[PDB]
This record gives sequence, structure tokens and C-alpha cells, in this order.
Amino acid sequence: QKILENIRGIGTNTMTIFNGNGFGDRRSRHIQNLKISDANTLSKQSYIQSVTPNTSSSGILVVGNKSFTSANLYGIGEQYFDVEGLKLKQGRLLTEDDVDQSNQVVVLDESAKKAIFANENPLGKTVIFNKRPFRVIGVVSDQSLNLYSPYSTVLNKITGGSRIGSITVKISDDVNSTVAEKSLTELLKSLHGKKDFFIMNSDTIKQTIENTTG
Repeated sequence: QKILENIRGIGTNTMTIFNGNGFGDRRSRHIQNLKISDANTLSKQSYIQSVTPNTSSSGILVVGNKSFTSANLYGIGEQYFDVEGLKLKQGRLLTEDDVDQSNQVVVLDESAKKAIFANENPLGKTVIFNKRPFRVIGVVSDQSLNLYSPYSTVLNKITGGSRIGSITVKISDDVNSTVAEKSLTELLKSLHGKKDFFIMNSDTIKQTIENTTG
């Protein structure tokens, strides 16, 4: 019943593509070869329902007179909250317009809201990440100071470049997960010119459990 009754809902119709060769290789994970253009091409495959780019940075967040360290700002796609199962609790989520206009808006984690705002109303208030002001537009349920902003805003204004840490894809409901992984792998290899990424999904978890000593 281990694999059974468990992988339920984790990486079933979603796959996350990461830089490098695996978690058993932190080194290769630092090299960023995934690009927004990769994500654009993926968004166009017929077997792909949505694509969410993901980059992040950990820095100093000022709120009013308070200063916090190791606040994580994620630059993610519009579909991020849905695919990760984060429930909107208050205000609003990112829109296509936020992404398109690279708006400095942020969506707070439940525990981030509590840590930074306690019982205060967070909506409409400004938080400053590494000197850059963002307006709080909403709050979601959590997965340690997580803030979510459009990937475009974070790339354009914070990290620079068009390279990212990972891409989560939502697979078409009516396609064979194994076939989708293969097409996705072949396309990205073609794009990058080499296999310098790895894919995490239900199959990966299962394959890990099978190959561990019990």
C-alpha cells in the first residue's frame, strides 16, 4: 500500500522540470539553462495544458519599520497557485495582466502574512524586497516567508535575464503520462542541445521508492 494510497495527487498530471542531473547533484543544479523561451515553446505543445516558470531569490524584506531576513521571493507563472494547490484566502491572485506588465505585486503565504502583518490587513500594503517595493494583492494557503510575484517582474527587476530554476507543466487530462514525459524530454533536449535537466513527477517518486532499500 506504500506506493498505493500515497502518490495520490502528487505529480500525477503535473511534472516539474529542473536544471541539472538530479537532487543527487547539487552542483549541476546551480547552472541555469532553463529559459522563459523554453517555457513558451512548451506552452504550445498540444499535450500541455499550462506552463509555470519558477525562479526565486532569498533576501531582506522591509515592512513598515520591520526588517526580515531570508524572505523568499518567487517569480512564478499565473497558473502557479492552481497547480501547487495553494488556496486563495484573501484579496486576489496574479493575472495575465500582472505578468504581461511586470507589475510589482506580491501574493503572500499564510504564514508570511502572519509573520509580517499578524492581525493587520495586508491588502494594499507595500513590502520591500532588497530595496524594491511590491504591493500586497492577496494571500494564499501555504505549502518560512514565501512571497509570490510574476516571473516577469522578478526576472526584469530583481534577478535579471530570462533563465529560471524550474518549469512546472500541467499535462493534458487525456494523454499518457509516460508518453508526455518522453515528448517533453525530447523537445527540451532538442532545445538545449543536451540533457541538462531532469523531470520530477509521480513516476519519479515511485521509481525512487522502488530503488531504495526497505
